[PDB]
Amino acid sequence: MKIYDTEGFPNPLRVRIALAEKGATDKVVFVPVDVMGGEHRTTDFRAKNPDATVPVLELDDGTCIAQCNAITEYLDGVFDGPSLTGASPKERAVIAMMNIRAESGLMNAVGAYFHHATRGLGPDLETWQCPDWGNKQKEVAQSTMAYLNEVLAENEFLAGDRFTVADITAYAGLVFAEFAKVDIPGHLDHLLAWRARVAARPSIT
Amino acid sequence: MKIYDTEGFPNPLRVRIALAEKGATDKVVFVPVDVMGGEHRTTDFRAKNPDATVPVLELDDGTCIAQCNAITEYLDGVFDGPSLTGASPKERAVIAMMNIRAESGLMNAVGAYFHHATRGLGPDLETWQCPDWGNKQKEVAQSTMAYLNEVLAENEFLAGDRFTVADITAYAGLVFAEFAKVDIPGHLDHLLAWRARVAARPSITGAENLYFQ
Repeated sequence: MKIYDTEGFPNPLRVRIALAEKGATDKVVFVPVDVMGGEHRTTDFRAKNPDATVPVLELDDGTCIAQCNAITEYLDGVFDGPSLTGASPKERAVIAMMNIRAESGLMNAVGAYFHHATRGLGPDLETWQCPDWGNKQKEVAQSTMAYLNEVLAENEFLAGDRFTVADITAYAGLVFAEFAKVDIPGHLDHLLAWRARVAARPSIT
Repeated sequence: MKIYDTEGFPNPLRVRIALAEKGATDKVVFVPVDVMGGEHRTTDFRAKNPDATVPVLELDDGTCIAQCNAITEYLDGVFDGPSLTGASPKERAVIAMMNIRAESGLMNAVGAYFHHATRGLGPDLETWQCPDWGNKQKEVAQSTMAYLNEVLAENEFLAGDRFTVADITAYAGLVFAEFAKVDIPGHLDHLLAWRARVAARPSITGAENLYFQ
């Protein structure tokens, strides 16, 4: 197993947290990809991943899996320990639902603000920008923060009483929010308490 | 099991196709939701689904599952027959990857065009638009069609040799593209051949039109 990624980027972070949760950090080789230098856009990399994104998981049979959720699915399945994606149809459905609320409402909404409404990665990489869309997505991010705060008033973690991929996604979303200077409203006590608990997990520290 | 949905909308279609594939249509009670009248946006409905979307799958214990992929996960898991979401870690991962390419690149891309760059559902429902985004997303949709055509040259279905959720998502995306008047380039022979074979499946009526009033 090889993971092609870029240290310091939030999607690669998600996969590194998942891998640590599965106790499998040492079971992969990490291969740096120079995103800032456009390596992810080259024809060699596009052959692995037509999305031209990092991270990419490449198996020993040449299969290349892209996207955080798909990668987490694989890692969750082949390694033991608690189930990040769920162990029954109900649990898998609930986790999936909550993970997508985090991903679309926070992670990708902050992303859209960063990449569209700020300089983002600079003009070489941000080849078309729509700042109106980006600024709206910052609002979506903040409304999602408030929703997750409500969930976390009644639940230890996003999907119930156990840590799952939904928590990893939301956590990375908050880290990304801070980097992008999207304010996390200070009255969201439950979200902030959950954040400190998650940040203290050994997979993240 | 209850499914709250709206005939003629493409995300409800995806769930109805998956239910039929799992041979479970008769296990659910369908409850109509009047999206054109704003029912999905009310307080009662938002308590079931804070996303304010259809379809919503309400289990007998009251658990409400929203989003097509989560609902499909539930249905694929509980019922037997072929595995729409995969039966090994590698297959699950490949199907997920292809399903998200179809969903983000085609289904949601056509959706963004429709709701942002056209009149969409009309001004009572389309409360804010960003037409520049919508137009960019039509381009994304057409690029995705070309990509799927290349996949389908080498694979019978999107994820390999079996029909999966990825095919459902892509099929609904093409139906949506036609409704929205996003042209499917006529030279994409593999995509078109796949589409005809999918449409003929007994889970898919083939008559089914998207529509709203």
